[PDB]
Amino acid sequence: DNLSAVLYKQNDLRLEQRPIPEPKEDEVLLQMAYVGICGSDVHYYEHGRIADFIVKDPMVIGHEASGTVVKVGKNVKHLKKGDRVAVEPGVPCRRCQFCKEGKYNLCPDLTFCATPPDDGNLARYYVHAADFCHKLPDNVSLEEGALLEPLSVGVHACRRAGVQLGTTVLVIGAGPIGLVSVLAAKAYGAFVVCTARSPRRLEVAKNCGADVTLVVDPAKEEESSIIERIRSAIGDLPNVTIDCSGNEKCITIGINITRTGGTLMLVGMGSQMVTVPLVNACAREIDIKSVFRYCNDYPIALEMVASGRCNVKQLVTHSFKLEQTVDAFEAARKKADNTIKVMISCRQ
Amino acid sequence: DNLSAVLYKQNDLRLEQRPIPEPKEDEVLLQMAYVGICGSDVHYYEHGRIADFIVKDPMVIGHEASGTVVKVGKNVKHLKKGDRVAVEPGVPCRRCQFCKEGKYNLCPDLTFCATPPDDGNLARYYVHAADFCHKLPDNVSLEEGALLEPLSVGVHACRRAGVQLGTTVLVIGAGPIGLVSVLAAKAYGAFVVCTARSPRRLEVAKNCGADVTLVVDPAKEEESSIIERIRSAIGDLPNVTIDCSGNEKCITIGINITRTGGTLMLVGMGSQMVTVPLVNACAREIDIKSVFRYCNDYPIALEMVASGRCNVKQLVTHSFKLEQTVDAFEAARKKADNTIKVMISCRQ
Amino acid sequence: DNLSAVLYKQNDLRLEQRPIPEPKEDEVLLQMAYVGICGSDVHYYEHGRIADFIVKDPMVIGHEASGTVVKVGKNVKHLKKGDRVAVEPGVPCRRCQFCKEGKYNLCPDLTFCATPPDDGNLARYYVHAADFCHKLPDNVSLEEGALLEPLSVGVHACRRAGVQLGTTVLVIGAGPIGLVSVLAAKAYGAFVVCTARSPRRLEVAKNCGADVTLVVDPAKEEESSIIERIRSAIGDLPNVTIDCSGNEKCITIGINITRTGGTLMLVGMGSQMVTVPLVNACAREIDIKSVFRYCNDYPIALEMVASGRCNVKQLVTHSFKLEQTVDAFEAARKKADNTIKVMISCRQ
Amino acid sequence: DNLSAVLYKQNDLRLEQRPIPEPKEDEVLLQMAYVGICGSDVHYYEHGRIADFIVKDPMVIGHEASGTVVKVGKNVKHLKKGDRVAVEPGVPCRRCQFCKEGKYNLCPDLTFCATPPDDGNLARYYVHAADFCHKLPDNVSLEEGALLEPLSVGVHACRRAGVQLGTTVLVIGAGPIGLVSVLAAKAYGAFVVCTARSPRRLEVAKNCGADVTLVVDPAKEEESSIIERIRSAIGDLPNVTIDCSGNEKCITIGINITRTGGTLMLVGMGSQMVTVPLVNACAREIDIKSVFRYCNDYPIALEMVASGRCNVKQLVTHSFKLEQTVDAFEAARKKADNTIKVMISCRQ
Ligand SMILES: [Zn+2]
Ligand SMILES: [Zn+2]
Ligand SMILES: [Zn+2]
Ligand SMILES: [Zn+2]
Ligand SMILES: [Zn+2]
Ligand SMILES: [Zn+2]
Ligand SMILES: [Zn+2]
Ligand SMILES: [Zn+2]
Repeated sequence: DNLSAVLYKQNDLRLEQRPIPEPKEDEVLLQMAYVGICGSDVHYYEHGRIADFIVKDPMVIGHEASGTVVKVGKNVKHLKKGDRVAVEPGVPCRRCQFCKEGKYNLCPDLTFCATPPDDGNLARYYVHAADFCHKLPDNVSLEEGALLEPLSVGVHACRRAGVQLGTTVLVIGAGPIGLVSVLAAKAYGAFVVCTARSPRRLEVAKNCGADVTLVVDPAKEEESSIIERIRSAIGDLPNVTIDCSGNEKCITIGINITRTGGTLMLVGMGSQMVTVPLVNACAREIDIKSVFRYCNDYPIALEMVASGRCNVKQLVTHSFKLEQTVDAFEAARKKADNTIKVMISCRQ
Repeated sequence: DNLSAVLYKQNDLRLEQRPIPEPKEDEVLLQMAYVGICGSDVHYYEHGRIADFIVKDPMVIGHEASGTVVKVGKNVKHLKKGDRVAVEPGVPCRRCQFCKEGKYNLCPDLTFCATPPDDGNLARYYVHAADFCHKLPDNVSLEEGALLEPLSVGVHACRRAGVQLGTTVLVIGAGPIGLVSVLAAKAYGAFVVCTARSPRRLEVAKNCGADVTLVVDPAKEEESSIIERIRSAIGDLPNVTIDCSGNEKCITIGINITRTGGTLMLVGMGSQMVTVPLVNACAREIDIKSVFRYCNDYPIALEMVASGRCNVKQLVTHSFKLEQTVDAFEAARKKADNTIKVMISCRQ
Repeated sequence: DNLSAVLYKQNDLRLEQRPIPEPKEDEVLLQMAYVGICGSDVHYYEHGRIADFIVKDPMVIGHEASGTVVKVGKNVKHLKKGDRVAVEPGVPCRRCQFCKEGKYNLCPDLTFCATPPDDGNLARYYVHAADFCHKLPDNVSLEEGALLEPLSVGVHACRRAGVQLGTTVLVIGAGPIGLVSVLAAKAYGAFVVCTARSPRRLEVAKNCGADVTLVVDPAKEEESSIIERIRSAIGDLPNVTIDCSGNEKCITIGINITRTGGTLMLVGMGSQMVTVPLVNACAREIDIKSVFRYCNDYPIALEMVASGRCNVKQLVTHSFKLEQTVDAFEAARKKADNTIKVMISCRQ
Repeated sequence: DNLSAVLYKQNDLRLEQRPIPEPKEDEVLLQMAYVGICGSDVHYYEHGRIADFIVKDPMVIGHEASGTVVKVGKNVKHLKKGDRVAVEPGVPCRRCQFCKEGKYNLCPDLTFCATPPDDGNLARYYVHAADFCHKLPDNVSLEEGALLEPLSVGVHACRRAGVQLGTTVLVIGAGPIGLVSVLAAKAYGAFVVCTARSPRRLEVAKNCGADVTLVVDPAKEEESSIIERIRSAIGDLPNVTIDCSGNEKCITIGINITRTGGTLMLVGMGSQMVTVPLVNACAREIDIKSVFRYCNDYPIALEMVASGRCNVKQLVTHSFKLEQTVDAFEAARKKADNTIKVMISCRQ
């Protein structure tokens, strides 16, 4: 009654039983409900490593989740049995200078679900620090709670860039990260332009609230005309550009289309190296800021969904049961135009 | 009695008379004293253009200056005849959103001395907006005032990075910009490490107050060992790195040696494109910020020199009279190990 | 054809002709349309002085206005004849450290319309610096443009307090300033609670979007129960309280009800001295910040009205023609429960 | 061998044995060395309560301390036996929104040494969370480490006000808090003016680095002339005023002498209520900010002492052994002109 998706090494993902975990003083036991998957899980799956972070031993996969509190540790007072929660996957050490200064996402001893060597939550049951489980209101479904993990990445990128009323935001890309950036940016009051290769997801981008959408593929069109097309579609240049592609041509465009004194947020995760025109950035004081997951963003993401400002449910294109996890990853690995977010439900 | 250094086109710099300018209501007439020169002047000189900013018509050269107030326009009340001033070369429009928001260095109608089409001040006489002429105290010489222009670039880079007590700063390069960054960073209370190719200027860097200096040449040594050498020379990684080289290997190092959550300030001015590991920056939220000249930095630079925190005079390696301007530029163009800052004196 | 409302001294407000002004190089000539009035105008009217700022000589009254461009000075390029604009009344010197740093509302040589000795715009014609006249879009009426002056005070208070998604704001008072704070705070994504004496304006506060309203009169109810009533009406304590009353009992409440680490924005303008519990503020690091008019807030106010986020037109309770100015001031002086904002139209 | 100073109730402070504490997994056992005392300890002593924080049961007194690591809990890796440390007395819950956001000094479940109901460290032995014990360098004595607690209050006040090069700081009062503010402000590069009643401590203020000192007693001289005396002693008005007195006349002065757009930091801890001219603050956007202890300030305080920027040892006017604690408190209670900081040494 605790089937779990265990990754043994590249391409060896096995669905097998695991003992049911027991909650420490400060933790809660969760009966998982939904678990979304992203490129990061897929990458661990194909190559058995997503960086210098290598899967040396079998590791439960999964980090975008929600579930119901079944049991709580002694000192847990804010959550009780039956509470529905979204799981913020990164639990920091709470004692280094990064945690004391409010930057726990940069904690060096951070334990992040499904980042070797720490087990994820694509299982029937999971134990997690209580302070990182956000109680959900009656009008927010468990599925929506699972989507708070990627929406928080968008919230984090908006907050680091200072997105607000009067900001014009250009989101490059319309895959899931680009779409949550549209949602977060619109929720923050920005005017948003969304650029992408697929006319189909630009359609979702529009339903997400993008004010202007443009079919753009820098592999086909020159950068110069892509830029003018974008400049002509709006007033001034965007003062915040969010690159969700990691692609150097897109980053070069981001740098060249961003308004003087504005910012380019890197959320994509490039190849390894990119050849870019940093000189152009300096000449107009464009700042280039990285976004790494989230920090105290979950509560805002939850408020965006709870108040009705962000429909994140429309992001789920495919749904699979835990037994079909491998099929789920395949659907995620293929990345078809009709594929946005792949979701795995866990209740038996 | 108004000899001026006029640049007609690439390599055609002529020393000739110009009429003596007349001060408008808000300006003052200056009898120039000292004018420093930098790579930017040299570049205009060799190629007749320093970007898309091309010298289409003859232009007086020079932008790092000081001088004495000779005459003042009607509405000028804070400066009077005989006052010694440092000239902040960029005068903004004072009416766009960048100027109203306190970012006048980004004003689109900024007129910067010796940036085509605006005339510089390497002449005997020069007229300039009074509010951009900073009165000097008795203990700050006119020569020191001329050096406030490049010191302000260092102040600007420190302030944009938030350099302060507890900050560890790594300055890559020991040419003039690297040296003012050392001076500004030490004046802000930072612990500074300075890296460069020439053992001779690292010697000046040390006299500037650098706490640690290292001979480093990424054209010879691998990045990996350069990094360890730097990591071993100090405690934690520098949380602020100031690249003064524009070189991609140095920027790659900057990105890889900077502490998580820290910042890489771009002050160098690269070639055109650089191949860099932006992905590595994102994985640790390193921000990359550009520094473009200065903004409300002059008064701080002046206070650093006036209070004795920064000896900028030691930066002048060569001194020439206005008549020897071409020789001055040649000394600047050659860039010998013994050459730091070349200064031209203007009083007859 | 240039009737103007001239204040000669306390209680001596005369409607008389003035010559039609002529636009300097950087100004535009406006055919006024609407002019709102506030307590500040009324106070000048009753006492002939609103501080140490005393009306020594006759002064045209009025500072919350809009109008149509009739003629433009030589160098004016962004505005042309026929353009509809909102008039930002404070024009700074553009050359002191406050203006260079982006704090022009604190400029010491600020000239503010209807603040002795500077003439206001309650006249048929008025000349004003072009960069302080904000062009209006087709869907924003001239009347709405006149209301951008008080809405900007609310925007300024929200921005100085950092109001945003997740902020809970308590606005004390439901007179005009309290109402624009509700509008601005809701436009910024905050959850808003509004407290006031009059059940009738709390009704407007609700239509303005306040999430919770409470009849509160500290002259009748003890502070302790007022607080609990407020605490019980919402979740956590408001992290931003905006006092729009200047009253010491209300400020004391603000200090005691504000969440630890939160902020109390002073926008009211007290009597002279107030007896308050600053000690209580310190014990929980409550910051107390003043709001003085606005700074680069107009464009945001305009965007709030243009995009439909703020209905400011519902604020006008009374409308009078220029000929009935004295009646307008009387309606403003009386301050009846049905009186919010009194507006004077200027077109003949 | 574990004598401890136990406060039973107002005026009943007994020196008696306590069992030697045992270190949990994350704590260390300290053999105390020095413990400074302040008004807060004295107040608990005289009235048996320092607010709504009342001493209901016997409580070990003391919170400004240092000592040597004798034993360490299992998971403690950064500190080892024999290490000399300064004890940061407030240990937060590490799980609320204040701790996650980097504001742990505002944690609601903060346990602060000698704040009922939590025991202090004026004893021979004491156990404390390891991450809140800052290792001292060879050139920083244990006595200096005990003084890092009040110096951190000064660091905290400077950082919250943004004290830096170019800041002019006015410190009102020259008791211990005023003196550490002088030290911290000078260490941050500010120009400092210090005002106080006693000519003798102004002498220490000067040795602390104050640039200007003035004998001022608002109980004798009118506010108006106190202000002019201060204005005439420096250039512009101080942009940061640090009130260390809590006295309403001093706060009124602070508000009236502070530069427009500047800040008044409240560090004193007033009576209960103060009658102040908040209206004057609003008219010039003076912000009033509270300082509550410290947050991530200890490392900076330590660096100020370790690098030689702050001589805090000169602050100790009286030294007593643990056996003479009552005499120590009496010396602190009397507050003579020759009394600054009273220190109690603990090693047998
Ligand atoms: Zn993911
Ligand atoms: Zn940590
Ligand atoms: Zn230069
Ligand atoms: Zn401008
Ligand atoms: Zn008004
Ligand atoms: Zn000004
Ligand atoms: Zn104390
Ligand atoms: Zn806490």
